[PDB]
Amino acid sequence: MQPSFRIVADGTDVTQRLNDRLLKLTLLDKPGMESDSLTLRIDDRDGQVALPRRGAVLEVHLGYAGEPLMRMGRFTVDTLQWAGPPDCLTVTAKAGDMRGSGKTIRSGGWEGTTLAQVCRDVGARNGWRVECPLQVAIARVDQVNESDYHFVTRLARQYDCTAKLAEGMLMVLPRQSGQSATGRRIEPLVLGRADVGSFDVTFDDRSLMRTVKTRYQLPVELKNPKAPATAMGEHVDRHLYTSRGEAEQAAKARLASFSRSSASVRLELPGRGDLFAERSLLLQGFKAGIDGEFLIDSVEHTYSSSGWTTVVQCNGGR
Amino acid sequence: MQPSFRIVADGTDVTQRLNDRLLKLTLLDKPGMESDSLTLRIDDRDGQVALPRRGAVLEVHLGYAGEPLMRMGRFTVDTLQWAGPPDCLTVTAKAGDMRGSGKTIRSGGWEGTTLAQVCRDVGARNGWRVECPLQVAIARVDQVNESDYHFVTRLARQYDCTAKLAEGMLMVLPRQSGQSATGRRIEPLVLGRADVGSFDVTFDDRSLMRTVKTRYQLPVELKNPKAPATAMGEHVDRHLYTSRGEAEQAAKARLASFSRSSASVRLELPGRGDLFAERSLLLQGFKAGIDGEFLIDSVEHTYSSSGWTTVVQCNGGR
Amino acid sequence: MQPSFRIVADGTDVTQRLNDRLLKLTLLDKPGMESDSLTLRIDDRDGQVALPRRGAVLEVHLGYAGEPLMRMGRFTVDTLQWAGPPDCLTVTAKAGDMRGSGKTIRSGGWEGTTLAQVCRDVGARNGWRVECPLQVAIARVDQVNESDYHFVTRLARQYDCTAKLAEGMLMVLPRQSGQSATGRRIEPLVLGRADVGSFDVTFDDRSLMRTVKTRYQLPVELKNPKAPATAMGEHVDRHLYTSRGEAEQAAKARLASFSRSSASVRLELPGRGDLFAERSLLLQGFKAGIDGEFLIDSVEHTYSSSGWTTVVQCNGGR
Repeated sequence: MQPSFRIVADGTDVTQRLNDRLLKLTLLDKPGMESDSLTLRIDDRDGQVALPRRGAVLEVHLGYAGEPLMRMGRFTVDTLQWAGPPDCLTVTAKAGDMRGSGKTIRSGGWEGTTLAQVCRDVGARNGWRVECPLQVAIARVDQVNESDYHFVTRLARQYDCTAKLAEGMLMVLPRQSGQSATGRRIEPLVLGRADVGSFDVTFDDRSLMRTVKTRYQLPVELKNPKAPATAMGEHVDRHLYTSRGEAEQAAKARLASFSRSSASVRLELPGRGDLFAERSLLLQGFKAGIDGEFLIDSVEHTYSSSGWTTVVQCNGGR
Repeated sequence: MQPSFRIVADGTDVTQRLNDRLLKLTLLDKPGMESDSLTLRIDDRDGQVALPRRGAVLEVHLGYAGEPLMRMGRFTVDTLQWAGPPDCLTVTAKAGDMRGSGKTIRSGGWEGTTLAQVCRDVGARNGWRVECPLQVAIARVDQVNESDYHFVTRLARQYDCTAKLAEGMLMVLPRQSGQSATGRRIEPLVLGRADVGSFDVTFDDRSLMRTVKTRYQLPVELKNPKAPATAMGEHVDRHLYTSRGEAEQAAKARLASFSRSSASVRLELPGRGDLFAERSLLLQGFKAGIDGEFLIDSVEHTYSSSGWTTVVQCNGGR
Repeated sequence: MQPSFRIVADGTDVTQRLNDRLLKLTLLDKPGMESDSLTLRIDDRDGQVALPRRGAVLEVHLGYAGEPLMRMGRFTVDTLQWAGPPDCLTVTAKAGDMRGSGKTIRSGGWEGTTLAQVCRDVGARNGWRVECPLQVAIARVDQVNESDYHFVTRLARQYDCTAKLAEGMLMVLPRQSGQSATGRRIEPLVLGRADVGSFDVTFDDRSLMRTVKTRYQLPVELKNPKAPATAMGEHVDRHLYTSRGEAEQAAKARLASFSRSSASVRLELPGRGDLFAERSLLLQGFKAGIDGEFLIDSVEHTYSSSGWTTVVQCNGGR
């Protein structure tokens, strides 16, 4: 049991003095509303570590000494702090390598003959946009007049692409891939009582759907699902906004976002590195209404003076 | 001095093992924005308490052993949690018995010949709506074109019925009764120094009205009160939204909601159970500008390993 | 080293018993969104200090005993609290003397021939408005149709005058003067390592502009700056709202509000009283990318049982 780390800087970030002078770490794997985020805390002997390149690519490997290190991601430095008497730092770093916190704010609008989530990310984001090679494997028949009027281009994925017209979208910024949820890639795990430090296995019935109904064009109708993984309920009818042709099948989007809050674990673990936001967990060795699949929201790998606390949050993956 | 409790489950919630395995409690009596809320914390001897019926009616009685227990309310379980090493629970439960967190989201719109707060709750909520037998004793002449366009039916009480067109409304979800404030029922009390644990007797002059002026139909006028329980002020003119015929007398609504923040106590007590959100307090035994009536906002009855902390918050009841 | 204080009440607030019975203090010097704020904490020997005049003018002097006291400001009491067993108070007080938390809510609209920030504060706020003698030294050619439709008159400075059409505005409520930033008055200082208790020297690249582009009238164009004190960037294009003639030069407003978050120190000091929101700091004796000018956001002078903690926050003053 001995954690180690390899911070590949690919240049003159610091002259590999980060191996000597770390104090803590955090990580994330967030599909929702944010990217990943390194944190560093670096000593000073009255000034030894210069302010690094704000926009330097960092490659991070974690794991134990005497074991092969896991793929952890690649990062680019955005924000920097300092401290008082101990002279700390917080060299934080976000996901995208070729584009970090710059050159992503070129927006526009699309025409009617644009197949959505093909002509939005595969066919539109390759012409020097937010993050180029990310793709969506949804290729449904979409010939609706659709455009971003004026949205921030990382909120333009949210107001029209990957939250409202999601139908389960991930928009995970690292590794340049925004997929859907419910397990596009075959990765199971097994957890028990003899692995886990703590829990928060919550449940909500404020956010139970029983039906999901949407809105259509004015010349206004609705198409609904009738079993949101529950048979104990009869009727719930909720509406937020209108639509033209997008919510003809995007009632499946609200099947997720209310039932993702229906069951949510938050369990702490010592260091594995076998934990990502696209993998499902089989929480074995628990009580009656807990055992089952859970899609992992976020994994928070940390160093400290204590070790690893890889906090894993999840949603109800049915 | 010995607190006791009777949790009547009226079914197979748990087989009365809750009498053996509690750890804490909370309660509320909230007129504003929420219902009441039980909390429970229940042991596990590596799994003894199964996950209860999410929607089981619970009747709660509190008080001391050797005294008659007080009416505390009836509750239906919505949310459930867990914990780490000690294996806790939070079996929380909201107000309404026949309708808890389900089957309340059927909305609609009304016509012009609808007397407001009679044809809204007495004459509209009896046809299988949010919570059926709750009534409003305001029967004023209201022949205005009024309708909910699309509101959540518990926010439809707030955006159009019991906050904007309130004139003092309570909308207290337990016991199926949403009344007005300023004491429709004759219940006084007396408190002193020898009863109370702590205080927070706040005051605000950021939210002092001196007049209250509203808006009318376009073919726009205003009718105002000139003494919001103060004579030290001269002029304050505030407007938020327009109205058709509702704010002809709903300038009395803003007389409350700014002067409810004018004086607000928050005093802790040991266990009584004689404290509800509809009762006025006479805080005797205090300083000069404190003694007087106070309508109770919320009462928070708790168990612990310490005992009772019945936190009582109030507003300025003039 | 002995802090002293002179609370000039100019009347029968308390009979100078505040010199005997204080416990703590806070102050502010906030240009943004708030005024200054005293706090007091006053003992009770079961009731000795009556509730003071809510609207009594207080003059505050601070500094050390044996030194001339500094100008700290004048204040008017608004909010009051109490406490539990120790019987505290929080006699808080805001900036304006002639107008505190009252008689400031008279609004209106202006015509086309109104030179902005002359006919808005110098030529409009002298007719019994929010705070009378405050002035703006910006006298640019503004013949645009401009009016407040219905804004709160302290938000009417924010939605149209000193945040959106700011171009660096301060709107500092004490001493009746709302100026622009970037040092209209010649006041430098020098700080080092041997003066300062702690730090938070943050940086942000989420809020870096590279260009700043605005919007115009419909018969829509843009005029932009191309160097927001950076040469490491190439293109950032951000838009929020349209304009008629105001954002012809108000692209300089967004040059500040994004680069004010680009560098932000927050350093604690023992008591000086030589620190105001309009003064620039020269943080000497530090590392490479820290040394330079910093416009002070806010100074927080406090008493305690420990002494002074004059927390000084700043922005990047280029």
